Amino acid sequence: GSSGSSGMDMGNQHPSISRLQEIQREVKAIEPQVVGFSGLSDDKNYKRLERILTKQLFEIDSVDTEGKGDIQQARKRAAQETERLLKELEQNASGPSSG
Repeated sequence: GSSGSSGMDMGNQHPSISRLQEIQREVKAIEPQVVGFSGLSDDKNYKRLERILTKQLFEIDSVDTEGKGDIQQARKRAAQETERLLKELEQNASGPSSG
């Protein structure tokens, strides 16, 4: 529903957190690039967009958790987020999702 209750104090930036943070800002920085997209399903620029997500996503799965909710959550939270946009594209493109 709303995950907002956790602390954070330690001298060390997990290699998984930074990643998600480096992959999240991407899908987010491109979130609008898709929502504000305008191209048929696979026109020329549709690839890039998708590629991004596809790339970012592939990175999400690459992000190890090691059984760390803090991470697991984000990751999984990014695994769905990324795909989400991806889906949008298909729609934002011009054609319907499925019908």
